[PDB]
Amino acid sequence: RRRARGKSVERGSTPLQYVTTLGPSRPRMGQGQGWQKLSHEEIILQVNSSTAADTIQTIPIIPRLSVPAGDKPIYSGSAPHLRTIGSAFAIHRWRALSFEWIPSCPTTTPGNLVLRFYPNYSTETPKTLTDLMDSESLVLVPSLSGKTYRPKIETRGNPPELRNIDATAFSALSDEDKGDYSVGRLVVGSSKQAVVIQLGLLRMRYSAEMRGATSIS
Amino acid sequence: QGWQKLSHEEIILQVNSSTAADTIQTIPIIPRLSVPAGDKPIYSGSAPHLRTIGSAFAIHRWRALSFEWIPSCPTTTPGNLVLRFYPNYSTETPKTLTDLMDSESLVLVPSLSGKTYRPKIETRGNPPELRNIDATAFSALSDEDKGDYSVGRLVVGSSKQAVVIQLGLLRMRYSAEMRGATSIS
Amino acid sequence: MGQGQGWQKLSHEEIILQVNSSTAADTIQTIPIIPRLSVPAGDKPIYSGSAPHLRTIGSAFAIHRWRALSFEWIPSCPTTTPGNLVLRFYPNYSTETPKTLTDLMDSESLVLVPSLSGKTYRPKIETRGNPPELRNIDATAFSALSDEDKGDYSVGRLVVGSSKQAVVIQLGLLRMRYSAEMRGATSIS
Amino acid sequence: QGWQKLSHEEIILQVNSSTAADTIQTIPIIPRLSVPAGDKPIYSGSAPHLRTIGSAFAIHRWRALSFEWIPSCPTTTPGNLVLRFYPNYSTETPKTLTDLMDSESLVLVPSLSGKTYRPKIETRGNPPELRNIDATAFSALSDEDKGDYSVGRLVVGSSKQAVVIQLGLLRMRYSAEMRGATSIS
Amino acid sequence: RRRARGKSVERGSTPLQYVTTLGPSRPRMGQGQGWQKLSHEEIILQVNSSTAADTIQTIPIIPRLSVPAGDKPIYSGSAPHLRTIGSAFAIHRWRALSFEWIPSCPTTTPGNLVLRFYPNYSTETPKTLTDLMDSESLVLVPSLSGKTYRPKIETRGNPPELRNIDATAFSALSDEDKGDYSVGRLVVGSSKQAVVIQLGLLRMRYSAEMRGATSIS
Amino acid sequence: RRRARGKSVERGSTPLQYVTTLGPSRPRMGQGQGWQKLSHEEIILQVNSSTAADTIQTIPIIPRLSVPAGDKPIYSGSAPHLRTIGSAFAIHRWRALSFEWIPSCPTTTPGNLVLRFYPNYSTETPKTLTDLMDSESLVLVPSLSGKTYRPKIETRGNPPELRNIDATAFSALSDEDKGDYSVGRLVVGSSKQAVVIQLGLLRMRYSAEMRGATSIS
RNA sequence: UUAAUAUUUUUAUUUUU
RNA sequence: UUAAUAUUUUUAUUUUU
Ligand SMILES: [Ca+2]
Ligand SMILES: [Ca+2]
Ligand SMILES: [Ca+2]
Repeated sequence: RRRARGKSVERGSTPLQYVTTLGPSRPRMGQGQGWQKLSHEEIILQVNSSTAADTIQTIPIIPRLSVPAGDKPIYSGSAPHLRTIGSAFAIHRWRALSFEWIPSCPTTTPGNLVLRFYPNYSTETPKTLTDLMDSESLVLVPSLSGKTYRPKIETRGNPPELRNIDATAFSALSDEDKGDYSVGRLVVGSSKQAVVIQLGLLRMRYSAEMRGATSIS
Repeated sequence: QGWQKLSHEEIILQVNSSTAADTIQTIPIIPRLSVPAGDKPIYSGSAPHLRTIGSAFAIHRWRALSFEWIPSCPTTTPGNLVLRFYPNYSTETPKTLTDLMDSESLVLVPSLSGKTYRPKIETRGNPPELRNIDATAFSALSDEDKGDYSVGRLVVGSSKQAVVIQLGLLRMRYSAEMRGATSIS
Repeated sequence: MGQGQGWQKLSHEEIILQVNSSTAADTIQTIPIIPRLSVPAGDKPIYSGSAPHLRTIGSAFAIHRWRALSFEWIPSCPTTTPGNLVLRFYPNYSTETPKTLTDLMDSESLVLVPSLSGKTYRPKIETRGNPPELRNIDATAFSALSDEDKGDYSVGRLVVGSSKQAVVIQLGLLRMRYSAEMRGATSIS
Repeated sequence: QGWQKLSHEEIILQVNSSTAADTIQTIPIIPRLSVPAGDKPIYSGSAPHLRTIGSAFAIHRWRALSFEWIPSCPTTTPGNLVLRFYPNYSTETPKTLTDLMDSESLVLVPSLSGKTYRPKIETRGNPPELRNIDATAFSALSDEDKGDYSVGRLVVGSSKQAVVIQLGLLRMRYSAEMRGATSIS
Repeated sequence: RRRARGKSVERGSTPLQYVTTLGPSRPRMGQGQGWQKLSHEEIILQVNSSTAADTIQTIPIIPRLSVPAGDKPIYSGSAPHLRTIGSAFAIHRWRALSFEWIPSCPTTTPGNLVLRFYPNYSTETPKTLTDLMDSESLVLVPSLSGKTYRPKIETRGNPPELRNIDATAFSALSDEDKGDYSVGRLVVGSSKQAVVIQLGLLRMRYSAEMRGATSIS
Repeated sequence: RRRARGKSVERGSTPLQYVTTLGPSRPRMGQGQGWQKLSHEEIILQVNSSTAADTIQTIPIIPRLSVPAGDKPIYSGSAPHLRTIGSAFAIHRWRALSFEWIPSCPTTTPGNLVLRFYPNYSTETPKTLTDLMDSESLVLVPSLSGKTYRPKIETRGNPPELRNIDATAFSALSDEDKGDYSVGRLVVGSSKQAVVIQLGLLRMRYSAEMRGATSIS
């Protein structure tokens, strides 16, 4: 690349599939300003779409991310390591957080995948794939790789301290009360397909800080 | 980080006194200010413009907020008008003009022009983010939970008059910042 | 002196249009660049696209001024989708829109394949110092104005052409990264 | 480039209220301000001096423009007087004193002296050049086309009184620049 | 010339005719700050006066200056090159513009020729040669050469962008709407003569800037 | 690459689609040896193939390239900018001219696309895709990109000056008379497909020289 | 860190290295 | 760029090199 102009008409190819391969990674622990630090990135969600209709899921941004131990659950997402670690602290605050879309399908699969963060749990959760993607949302074709979505969160200075809680118990909280335990939720909308297929995985890249020791769950 | 800033001034309340007794109403300080769609609601006041915009966002925080008293009565009007801000909703609401006006309150003669009351609120650095909701749904929740949705309330007390009359208007000069787009389909 | 009447700045991004293709022929839609973007109330209309959020806020003001504007194409179709999509902005409301997909792809247009993600188009618009103040108006009422008068209400229009497919399909979405300034409160009660 | 500067102050309107209901009139901001020579005028207000001069030029632009309320009633007069500027003519005109006074508006008690309202207008650098016409012909054109002839309109709302009385006068302090001589044969 | 005074009483001759000869000129094209620049000077009007009465013409200052395809149109003036060029752009703005009177008659011919620019099309167009010349106007004897009239226009900084349109269609516009397409109009008033004669030509010297590509008329 | 031999057996991949992206280009104007110069490249043709049979189109190489105002017209191709410019001159001559095939379909689409230039309009225009491609023609698979076809034309020294005319009127000329107005025509043959599809666009890269001012069309 | 724009009991927005 | 005059939520006017 240089400088002299032209008409700029970029040419390129395009695969049949965008491959990704996640090898063994080691989480990164660390002591901080009186805090415990943990930076890592794990797969929190599998997006299998149905032929019946579009699918809209919701993941609560909480340290002990797991699937509410009930029946007919209102949430998705499991962040194993992050959970285990966080289950030993009472307070947390985010430093870095972003969700990366890892495609697991051919460039042939049509439709779109949508990611959107909602700051307040008392916010009218959309039911339309079209209403969901209206704004503040990552939108792409299910086959595309390397795209990531970063929730608008205060991570500078000293963010507000949120309190850790257990997935199910959180699930049980009212809406005006979920605020004290979570930054917000990540709604994952994916269009339907001709037939049963796992569009891809949703990878959570993060850096949480936790404090206040706790016993057994 | 997504913030949208909006600074303006709107008249949010009309204060007409009854002859039965003294009138003490309260305006909840919320972006989506309107009067609750219920039967005989608790919260008074409405700010059409502000809310129309506030309806577009899920979170807000204040940078500047003051209230001005605009009289509509003659110099011959007696009694007083009282303005007082209450930070916590879990705080025992007055039922007397003399109790309401005890402290931290603007007190004047209904006919007096151009006075203003400025509530105590953090506007420095980065205040706490508040979730905004709709008037109705708000008045519908516990005082413990009201905090996360509003800075506090503005209690407006006013003397009763000889006969039914409009004492004046109550203006709100502000500047909020909001973020978190909502669906207005 | 002089009550708060100053501008209110608002910058954001929003998806304002879904492009689906027909088998009849190539499709040439047009989006009017207005704060209160929504589809006109009439049947067999001229303009497409709706910006719910922007509009709602726009409904509260009477005057708008553009400071930042660009459009990004977001595919929804497969890599095997033939033909191409085209973007071309027209600042003058009285310059007859082209009739052919081809001569719509001129020197000031962006042309690409439907499946290609990530490209964007930035129209040439004065945003320096203090552009011309434009008046806010509703979609329907707008599409009712005469071209000569449409000018005072909109910066320009974004034409969006797209090859016809073998069979009905959703090509993609069209996003709008903007930054408008508005003033002149209205009545929304 | 031909400009002629003129800065002055003239009283352009007399506000007398009726007892039937609240009065809401509007003054278009045009150099050649006078009341439409027609039956059933949409507009109100007249500025003899200013127009006499404005009749000599074809183009104008503003540098300074404010409006002062001069009361004519006693301290015992109730109600309020409302002043509000509207930038675009294609904007839904209020029909309620409470809707009109919602925002961006001077509001006071009819008897209150010396207050003023300053509209939002570009006076910096070189504002847009506006063509000036005659009151009548003006009120006679579409809202879309009204823009090219005027900055905006000043809507004046006022409470109804017990009995027919002159509330006060409305003064306009300005400084316009005009060019393009016309024939005054 | 020097300095020492005297009484200053200038003497001079005076021809029977002031000759002018316009040879082939080449228009000057050029790329600008994202604009297209064109500076040239062409003859836009022929002034033939009648014996019946005084003549008052009007030329709309527009890029595509030509005469309205209408039967008994109201606008005169044709600027060929400028039109062709500008018919490929949607927006224009003036940098330099003036009208020069090129006489084509003897110093014998009496009367006057009047040039005046009117900024707003909604301005009461005079009908009198006397009312026309009242002010803001170039006034001279038809025989005299080298005089030019410059319309008072903002040409500094960044003048307002006007929109290009086609002569006829423009002619069709209302008055409140002509403003968006033209700076103003040039009214050309010329007194009558003893008998059929072409007083002279009206030469338009200019420098327009245009942008926004357009197709076929 | 070096020198030492081997057996040379080149290996490589192959996309699903060859992408192209035409951003905003600025045409290049310029003054010359008394001529007017213009170099640019615009899309002059859209090739949509039918399922009924093979398609054979013809584009006349002329400055004012546009489709014939008519019914059941015979010449395709529209070159907007080039036309507008050229509609202001009476004479033209080519310096550089080539046609580039810009594919808009998957490497899956079969068949061929054929480009061939014919110097004399009085030449028996083929009806067969097979006869068309016999010789002097660019032939490729619809999916392939970056291939261009250059018409065999004298562009050195001082080529013959041809005369500008308007598309329709040209369409009207006899054959023995078309010669004076055009270098030749470009026949575009494209095989049919399983179903309605736009194989691609045909981009015209050029450098014409024009002279002799003209008025309105 | 710098440039632009908007508000003023305050910060928010866009761009550049 | 300079000199004069007029207005002040602003610029406009005339002259000189
Ligand atoms: Ca709570
Ligand atoms: Ca108009
Ligand atoms: Ca011949």
